[PDB]
Amino acid sequence: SQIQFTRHASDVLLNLNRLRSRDILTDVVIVVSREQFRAHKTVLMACSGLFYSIFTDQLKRNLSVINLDPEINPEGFNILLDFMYTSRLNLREGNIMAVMATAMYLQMEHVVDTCRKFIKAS
Amino acid sequence: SQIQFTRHASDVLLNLNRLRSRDILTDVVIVVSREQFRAHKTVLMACSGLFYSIFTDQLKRNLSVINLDPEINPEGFNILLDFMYTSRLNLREGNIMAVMATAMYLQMEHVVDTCRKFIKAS
Ligand SMILES: C[C@H]1COCCN1c1cc(NC(=O)Cn2cc(-c3cc(Cl)c(O)c(C(N)=O)c3)c3c(=O)n(C)cnc32)c(Cl)cn1
Ligand SMILES: C[C@H]1COCCN1c1cc(NC(=O)Cn2cc(-c3cc(Cl)c(O)c(C(N)=O)c3)c3c(=O)n(C)cnc32)c(Cl)cn1
Repeated sequence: SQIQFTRHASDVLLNLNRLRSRDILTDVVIVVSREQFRAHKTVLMACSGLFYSIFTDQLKRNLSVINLDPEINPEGFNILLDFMYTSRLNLREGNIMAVMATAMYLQMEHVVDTCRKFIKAS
Repeated sequence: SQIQFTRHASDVLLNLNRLRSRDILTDVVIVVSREQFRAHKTVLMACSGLFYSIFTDQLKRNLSVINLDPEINPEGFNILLDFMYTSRLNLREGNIMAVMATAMYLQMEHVVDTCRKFIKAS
């Protein structure tokens, strides 16, 4: 019976992306081959089965650096990190295979399914 | 021209609330009179002008305990902390004045405006 604010979740994510853009309270650096990406672990956990499984473990929760599998494409990861913070996915014919593979690795099922839909329409 | 996921922002907030419920990566305790509330600073910053102004300051950014003004009602704060993590506001005749006052203090303008609308309809 509570009052529903339709734009609050979107507004919160926009503010989290703004915080990431200014490196404010970022607590992890994700290393993908020769590239690095700072992020908030909470957002990563909220968006990825891989990161959720990592940081819910007390063994790994305080890690400040995570090195991804060497085969992961940095642009593919960048596209998915942007998606986590914006709800928008930059899928193109030139990046679909890399994004889909990276989404599988990050355990983002709805993204992978969407990639399968993009392939089906192309 | 990116693909839009209409439910991702909502889903992310739900996962952040789930993380708060298990005290996973909470980094601040908010003390309100005789009560304490653990939260994520990033979410607080994303939702409150007060908390944004606090944690964007390097002087205060690493504070693990924030004591609110003694006049703040703990239930009023609890209602607003729940709103930050769910987009749902539990406004009732028995709590409107306390919630509105607390929202003013936390600098949550759209909430305050909504409280003014609740008063106007009551
Ligand atoms: C365990 C659940 C259920 O019971 C209550 C607790 N609860 C929970 C889960 C949390 N994190 C994740 O689920 C991590 N996680 C996020 C996505 C995810 C999320 C969003 Cl929002 C998306 O948009 C997309 C997408 N478009 O692919 C994907 C995702 C996933 O897909 N797979 C296959 C596996 N793990 C995933 C947390 Cl942090 C707290 N509680
Ligand atoms: C400075 C802005 C603009 O330029 C780019 C950077 N940018 C920004 C702002 C951030 N945080 C806040 O705005 C903190 N903040 C959140 C709300 C807020 C947010 C949501 Cl989502 C709500 O639903 C409601 C509500 N219902 O009352 C209120 C709010 C507010 O109301 N007032 C009056 C003052 N400060 C507020 C961050 Cl973290 C990063 N960047």
